[PDB]
Amino acid sequence: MRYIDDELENQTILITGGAGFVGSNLAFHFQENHPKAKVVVLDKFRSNPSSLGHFKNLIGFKGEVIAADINNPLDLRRLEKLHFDYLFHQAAVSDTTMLNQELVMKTNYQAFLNLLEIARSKKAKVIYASSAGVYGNTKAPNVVGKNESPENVYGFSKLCMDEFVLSHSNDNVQVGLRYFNVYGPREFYKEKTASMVLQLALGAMAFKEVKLFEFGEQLRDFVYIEDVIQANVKAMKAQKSGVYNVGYSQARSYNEIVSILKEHLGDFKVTYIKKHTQAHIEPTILDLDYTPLYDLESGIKDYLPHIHAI
Amino acid sequence: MRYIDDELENQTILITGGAGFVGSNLAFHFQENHPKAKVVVLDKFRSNPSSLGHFKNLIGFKGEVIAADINNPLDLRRLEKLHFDYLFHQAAVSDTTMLNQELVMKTNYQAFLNLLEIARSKKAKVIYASSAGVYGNTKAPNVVGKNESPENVYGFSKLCMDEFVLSHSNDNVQVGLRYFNVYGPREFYKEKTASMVLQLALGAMAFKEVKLFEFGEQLRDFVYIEDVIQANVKAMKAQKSGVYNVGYSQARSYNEIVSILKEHLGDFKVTYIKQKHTQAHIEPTILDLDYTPLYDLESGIKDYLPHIHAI
Amino acid sequence: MRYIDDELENQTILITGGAGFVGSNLAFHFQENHPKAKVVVLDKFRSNPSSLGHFKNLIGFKGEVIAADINNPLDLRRLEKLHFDYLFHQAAVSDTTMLNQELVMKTNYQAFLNLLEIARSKKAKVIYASSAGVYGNTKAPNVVGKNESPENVYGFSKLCMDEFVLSHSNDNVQVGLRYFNVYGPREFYKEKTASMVLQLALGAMAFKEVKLFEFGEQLRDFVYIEDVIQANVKAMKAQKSGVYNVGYSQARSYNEIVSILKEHLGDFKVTYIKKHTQAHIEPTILDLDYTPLYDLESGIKDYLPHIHAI
Amino acid sequence: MRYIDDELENQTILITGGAGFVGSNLAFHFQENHPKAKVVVLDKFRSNPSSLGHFKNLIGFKGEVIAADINNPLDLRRLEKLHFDYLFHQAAVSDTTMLNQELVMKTNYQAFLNLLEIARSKKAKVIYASSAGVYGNTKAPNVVGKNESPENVYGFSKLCMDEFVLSHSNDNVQVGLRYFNVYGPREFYKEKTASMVLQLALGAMAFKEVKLFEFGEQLRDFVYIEDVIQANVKAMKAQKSGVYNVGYSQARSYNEIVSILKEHLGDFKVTYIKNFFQKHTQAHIEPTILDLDYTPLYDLESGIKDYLPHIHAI
Amino acid sequence: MRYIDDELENQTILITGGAGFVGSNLAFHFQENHPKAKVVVLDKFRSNPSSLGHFKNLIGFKGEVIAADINNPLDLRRLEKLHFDYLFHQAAVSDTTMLNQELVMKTNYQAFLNLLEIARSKKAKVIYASSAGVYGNTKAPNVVGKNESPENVYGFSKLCMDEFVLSHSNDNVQVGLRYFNVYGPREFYKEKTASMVLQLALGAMAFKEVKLFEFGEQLRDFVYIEDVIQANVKAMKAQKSGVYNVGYSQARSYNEIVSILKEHLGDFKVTYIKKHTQAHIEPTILDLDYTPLYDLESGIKDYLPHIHAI
Ligand SMILES: NC(=O)c1ccc[n+]([C@@H]2O[C@H](COP(=O)([O-])OP(=O)(O)OC[C@H]3O[C@@H](n4cnc5c(N)ncnc54)[C@H](O)[C@@H]3O)[C@@H](O)[C@H]2O)c1
Ligand SMILES: NC(=O)c1ccc[n+]([C@@H]2O[C@H](COP(=O)([O-])OP(=O)(O)OC[C@H]3O[C@@H](n4cnc5c(N)ncnc54)[C@H](O)[C@@H]3O)[C@@H](O)[C@H]2O)c1
Ligand SMILES: NC(=O)c1ccc[n+]([C@@H]2O[C@H](COP(=O)([O-])OP(=O)(O)OC[C@H]3O[C@@H](n4cnc5c(N)ncnc54)[C@H](O)[C@@H]3O)[C@@H](O)[C@H]2O)c1
Ligand SMILES: NC(=O)c1ccc[n+]([C@@H]2O[C@H](COP(=O)([O-])OP(=O)(O)OC[C@H]3O[C@@H](n4cnc5c(N)ncnc54)[C@H](O)[C@@H]3O)[C@@H](O)[C@H]2O)c1
Ligand SMILES: NC(=O)c1ccc[n+]([C@@H]2O[C@H](COP(=O)([O-])OP(=O)(O)OC[C@H]3O[C@@H](n4cnc5c(N)ncnc54)[C@H](O)[C@@H]3O)[C@@H](O)[C@H]2O)c1
Repeated sequence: MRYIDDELENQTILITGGAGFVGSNLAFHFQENHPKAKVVVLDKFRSNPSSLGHFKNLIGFKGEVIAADINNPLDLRRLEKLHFDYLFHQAAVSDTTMLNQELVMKTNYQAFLNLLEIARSKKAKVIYASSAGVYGNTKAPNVVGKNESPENVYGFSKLCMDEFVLSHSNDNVQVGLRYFNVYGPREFYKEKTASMVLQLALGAMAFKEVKLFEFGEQLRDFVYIEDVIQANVKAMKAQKSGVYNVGYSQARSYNEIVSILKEHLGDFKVTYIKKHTQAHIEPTILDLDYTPLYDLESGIKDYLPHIHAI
Repeated sequence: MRYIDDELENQTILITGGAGFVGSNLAFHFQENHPKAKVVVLDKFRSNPSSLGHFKNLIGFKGEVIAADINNPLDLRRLEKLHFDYLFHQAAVSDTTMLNQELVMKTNYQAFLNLLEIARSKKAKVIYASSAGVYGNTKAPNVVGKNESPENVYGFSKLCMDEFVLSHSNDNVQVGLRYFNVYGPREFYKEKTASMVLQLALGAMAFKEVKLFEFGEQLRDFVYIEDVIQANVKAMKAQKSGVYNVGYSQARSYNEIVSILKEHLGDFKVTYIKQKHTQAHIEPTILDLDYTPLYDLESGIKDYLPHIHAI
Repeated sequence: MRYIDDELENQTILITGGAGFVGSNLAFHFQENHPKAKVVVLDKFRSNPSSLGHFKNLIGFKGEVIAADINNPLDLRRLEKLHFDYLFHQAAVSDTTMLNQELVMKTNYQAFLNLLEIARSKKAKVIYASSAGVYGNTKAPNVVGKNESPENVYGFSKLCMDEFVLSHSNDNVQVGLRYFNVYGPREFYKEKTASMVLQLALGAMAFKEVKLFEFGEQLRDFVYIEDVIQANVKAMKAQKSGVYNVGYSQARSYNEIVSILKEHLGDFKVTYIKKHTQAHIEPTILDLDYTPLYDLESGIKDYLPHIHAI
Repeated sequence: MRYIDDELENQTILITGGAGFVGSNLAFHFQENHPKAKVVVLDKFRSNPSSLGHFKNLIGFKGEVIAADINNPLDLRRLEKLHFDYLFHQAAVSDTTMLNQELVMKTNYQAFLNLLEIARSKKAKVIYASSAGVYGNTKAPNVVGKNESPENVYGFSKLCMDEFVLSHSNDNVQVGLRYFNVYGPREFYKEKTASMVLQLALGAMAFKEVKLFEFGEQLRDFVYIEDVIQANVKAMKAQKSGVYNVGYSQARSYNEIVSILKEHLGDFKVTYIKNFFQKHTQAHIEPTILDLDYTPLYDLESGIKDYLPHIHAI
Repeated sequence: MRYIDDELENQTILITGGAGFVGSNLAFHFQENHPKAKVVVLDKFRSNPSSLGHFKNLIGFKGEVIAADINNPLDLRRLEKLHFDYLFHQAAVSDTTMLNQELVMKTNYQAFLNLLEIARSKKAKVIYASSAGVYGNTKAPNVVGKNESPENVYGFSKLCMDEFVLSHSNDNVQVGLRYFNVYGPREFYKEKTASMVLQLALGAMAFKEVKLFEFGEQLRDFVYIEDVIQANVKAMKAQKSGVYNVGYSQARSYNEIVSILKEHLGDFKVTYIKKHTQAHIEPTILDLDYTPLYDLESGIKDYLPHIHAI
């Protein structure tokens, strides 16, 4: 479903982290909705921890690929040969093994700045993925510009990306997107770091039993992969730089998932064991015409068929 | 046997992966059939897993060699000094130890793109080896453009090669060749990844007994190394880019091998042990490259068998 | 609190080791006190030993970051793209794991010389951190120019920094600052190498018991992080190169800390187990208008609230 | 003993693998016989397998050395600063640990091509060491151009060197020399890969007993290090590229060594051992004589005789 | 004590291996005797085997340092930025762990040639350290040009240095100095490879007992560090290239040390356990005006006070 009535006729779209969850979904959206645009996906491609990209997420991709590591000078230098009109920077490190603090900064921030430089020279608009992690454990709703107190390097690295584009808001049109607990197709290969809806839904379908921490009633703003996609494409029409929250702007408990899940998968065991996010989405709507569809229900509904692929 | 009535008189032919199975066979074909052409073979040469090229496969080669690693910038930069008219890209990674996903892509795809760039600048026609692996476990017959759902990185990497040349069909004349279970001389050093005909034929000749999975009646389109060669040389007359299936277009069971094998090696034990089906849709290849495979599993096993006797 | 009535309006301030103790504190001072100045922090960012920088020390930073390793030619080359007016070189190696002698010299001295070269070309004033370690075990008070007999590589490396700027006092305005046992907020992540006031105060607050070597009456010139900050900002108005001692110029025993500590945290155990520094601060005062506030008391007082964050 | 009546007065001679057996002997020959020529020896210098070069082989060398690895771009780039008139490429890998196939090709062939390129640009004549290994187990006599079927990478790599210069016979004057079982002074440090005459003569002198495979009557064309030297110096007057066999052109059994050896060292034990397993080499030397004026002296006898005094250095 | 009545007023002196024994002593000589000259010391600085340089040997150095590895292209390339008038090449590998043959050649010879190239371009006179090791076990006296049959790589590498400068005697003024068993202050950190006078004198002062091989009456030409220094400074006035022996030209047995030692430290045990060098110094005297003072006696005498620093 087109999110902008632009043909993107002779445009070249570069998606880094294209073998990953959002990157691959995004690449497919353009493939199906703007068949005239050139979609080129770039990715390191699963190093095994570290990069959890996977060719399985690109199974029906008819565009082109670039096997590259954004930290590799040679690869970046070669990337300058490519003429692209847009850059959707989705490539980053898996929080799973985010051990070393210096390395998370290298690939999540340092590498980013370099892509910014290349995009600016090519006067290609930039749309990048930030994170709701920039807020750390602060009071919800989470508003951009307020209480961004990361609790881990990964969250901090993302904050640095934003603090940078904000400081350089006129170097080029650069739009940061802070995602909040995204779920949907193609997140399976993120392994243990795949969404809880994917986690729960799978435990239910498998062991017919599902584990969940202390009452699992903690609230997270779950945004469906489709709305995240809408955000990226809407963002490419931005005539000014900025960083926006991108969630459904409605928090839901892990229990409500289990619930909406039972309402589909029937009943299952709810074994326990012994933070609050909600996207303030106003400016996003205001600036990007963003308008999320898919609440946890519409989301879990649309996603569930794929989850059945067992 | 000439597959094109061209002399290839002052042409320089570059064959990457020339120390490997098809590359070495190909190099010899040109050597014997187009003696006027300059055949230059390039290869990393067996690193031990990884590259399974082997000088034994070039024992009677009178042309020239280039010891190089296609992933090595210095080697590639040095390769630009060479003026070649054709590039047969056969160099790739052994599915045997295809462990790391990032590395398969580096050498099978990234390295490929760079060769593409060099060939284009030198305006040298490109003929490269793809794989039937791009189809994964989909319904046979396998048609280019349909149901290409790789199941492993190796298959995917090959698909990326094709998806690229198709997107750049006018940058230069680039012809991809999707091989299906190739067998024939010089595949011995591929070790455990050598064709089943070579595997079975050897077990029979040795232990007089042969193992084989669940009834071994699964069908594979076995194409003899000679037809693969025909495909490459026919492909060098292509005036347009494209990717083609290259098999015999006739599936055969592992049992039919055992059969055609007993019909030669006499009888032997058929021990078993406890979901794919390939068959090349070859129409476009015929149509575009004048490809016409000879050698059915019988003619193939027949012609191959004498060499297999070298024990 | 402004330490100079300069607006620093369109100035760019580069702080290396900005993710560390003094660097992060310094970056915040400029942020809060000279909001018009551009504060750019650079750091390797904790490699795990080695670099003990930590994003936690930059939690409220609104300026920009540079993920870089001063020993990396590529990073340094990229750094030349940045136009900065001042360089506060705080980046150095953690004495904790200062094992290899060659490596301490590389990052503490060799890397320093290169920054000197870059700053000189950019005609940017240089203010760097030296150490009271240059004096080794010599008679106190410790006077710059006298009895600088390092006892370890780290101390020596710092000495080389000074012996160099002194030899090149006219290449650019380069000011070295020899710190003496600094304490205060944001030194927690220095782990085992964090100040004794932080060490003792934590043992007291936790185990209600505190260990301390042979009578712990050995004297150290403890200087509060705030005075160190005063020193750096005062130093940026220097019109001539030089190296200065920066302490409170008043030695205090580890017992006096325990004392001033009990006077706050109540009583606690003083278990034992079986060098003398005092900054000669005259020239510093004379040349930089340096005037330390915060004695061990005012220091421990102001610091203690933060230490309570447990 | 001069092998050419040329003074080589202001010539610079570059010998790669100069810390090795033939390279070091060669460097000494020029030192003693053409004292006006500049002899510069280049070598990696024993990495420990791999490179078995050793400073002991250059003990009386008054010329100059270049510590370099021919596979190292930086070293090769620095080598271009040197102006040399001749290049004697003796540097190669020890068959002893020739494990990895890719690596033998890198240093024995790839590295060679680059030296060829540098020599060509400097218009310096090239004389390189090939091997009788290019023939593998084929019928003797071994003739250049016929039955070159290597059995190992090392032999293949050498063949590639030749197939290349032959394809590029006019790029510069490049002369390949296929050595057959060379023996003589300065091969001791090749360890286990030192000639059988050195091996046997040492076992005899030590344990007074000598081991030897299946009857040890298999024939090898043993060429004395001195004739190899004659070949290189004669080769530097070649006005055309080419690859030549360089042996004595007369095969001898390992027993004849033991024999010529007893005739000197007195008697000793001759213990055998068993474990198709056949090879037979004999250099067809005609073209070499024809083109290089090569004329080998030293039969196994004259060879073992002249060599034996040095072997006594125990 | 000045060894040349030249002021060396605006000269820049580069000493490699400056953190080592002779290099550090040399650097101090110029510091004290030619205060007008710029003394810059370069060293890798103890990697732990390998490089046994140590900052302790530069404790009172007021000149400048360069942390560099002569085998590192980047460091050598950076070194070209420095304008120096003289190069005293003292840096080399410790015979102690001289295991790999290829590596000794790399740093002792290959790295040397590169320094030769840089010095030649800068038209800076070169004075380098060779060794009496070039003679191996040949008949004494040891004459330059005769019987140089090294027995180890280290000795050979040194020989190559000389055979090179001799072949290139007109490329620049390059003077090689073949030292013979040098002893004196600042050799302590050479550990087990420190002079026998230092070894014996320490065993005597400590365990009051001293070990010594087969009768310890083997003769070595022991030259005091001060005469070695005289040789280097006299060498910098050479107007022609050449390689010279630099010893006292008088062999002495290890027993004579024990003797001259007892004559000072009183008596001690002489426990045993089960080559001959003598520098032919004529050409050195003739060409460099070299005239050694300090026989084993004057040497042991002058050195002994320092050895007392225990
Ligand atoms: N819950 C969420 O999914 C969520 C929340 C907040 C922010 N984000 C951000 O959205 C973006 C995409 O996340 P995702 O869900 O797709 O994760 P993902 O791991 O599925 O996709 C990211 C891709 O980056 C690739 N990559 C990693 N290192 C690379 C390198 N050095 N060079 C090239 N490619 C490299 C990985 O292989 C992977 O394919 C990120 O920037 C991520 O931090 C996601
Ligand atoms: N059954 C088959 O034979 C079959 C089936 C499908 C596809 N293919 C394709 O055919 C082509 C060749 O197959 P093959 O049977 O010759 O396999 P092979 O193992 O012989 O590979 C050919 C050569 O590639 C060389 N090589 C690998 N990496 C290299 C590198 N980085 N640099 C230089 N050389 C390198 C190896 O040394 C080997 O000599 C490939 O593109 C392969 O994917 C073959
Ligand atoms: N804290 C004291 O009392 C004291 C005493 C004497 C001297 N000093 C000196 O003051 C300066 C700052 O000390 P600190 O208390 O901030 O120590 P710190 O270790 O907390 O901070 C130093 C920062 O430098 C960073 N760094 C290290 N190597 C780097 C590299 N290669 N590239 C980029 N960044 C790198 C570290 O990660 C850290 O963030 C140093 O030069 C230190 O030696 C401090
Ligand atoms: N019987 C024989 O001795 C025989 C027979 C046939 C061919 N050959 C050939 O003769 C030539 C010399 O043989 P050799 O007897 O001197 O053996 P050798 O062991 O002495 O090897 C010669 C030298 O090559 C040097 N070298 C190896 N790799 C190097 C590198 N990367 N860079 C620089 N130097 C390197 C070795 O260190 C050694 O000094 C070769 O080309 C060899 O293959 C010898
Ligand atoms: N001291 C003696 O008895 C004696 C005798 C004969 C020759 N020599 C020669 O005199 C010179 C100095 O000897 P020394 O007694 O001072 O030994 P030393 O080890 O004290 O001095 C050598 C210096 O070279 C430095 N160095 C080593 N490798 C380096 C590298 N890669 N880059 C930069 N610096 C490096 C070491 O750190 C050390 O500081 C040498 O050339 C040595 O071989 C000394």
